[PDB]
Amino acid sequence: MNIFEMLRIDEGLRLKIYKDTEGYYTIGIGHLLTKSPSLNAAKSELDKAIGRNCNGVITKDEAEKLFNQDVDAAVRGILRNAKLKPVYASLDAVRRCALINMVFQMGETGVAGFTNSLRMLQQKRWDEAAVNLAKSRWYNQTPNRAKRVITTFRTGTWDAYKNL
Ligand SMILES: [Cl-]
Ligand SMILES: [Cl-]
Repeated sequence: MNIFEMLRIDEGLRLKIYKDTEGYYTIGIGHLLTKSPSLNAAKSELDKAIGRNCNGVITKDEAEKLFNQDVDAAVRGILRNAKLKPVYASLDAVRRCALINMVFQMGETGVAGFTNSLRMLQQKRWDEAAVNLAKSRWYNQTPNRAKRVITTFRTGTWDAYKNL
């Protein structure tokens, strides 16, 4: 299992513009287009992202290219983040993937605000970090996904994704 396979499971793949869990225009493998309520705004952003007139739809290759870009960006973003870098550096491989997953979903800014959880992961207090992570809007709004990521941080294994 790897970060791509993990996010592919959590985000799914849609070749046509769609609304994410928060109602925002997205496409491909969880690639957010805009928070704006306008579908045209979304269509515009899409064309600009792909470099062609797509009229709301892309190919699997295009979706995967966006995905490659997005994962790269999340990692690099973590590495540039003063608050995130040290946590990421302290974690083992599997757990680093859980952190990337969150940053992919909420942005570096959002993740950076889980201060207490972050310190717990740095101190390797797995069970405590897991309880803290769950006391969040994130957990209440997307519980199934949040549970998979939290189990990953808790165990350092891929069990939560095994059989999906
Ligand atoms: Cl809460
Ligand atoms: Cl969910």
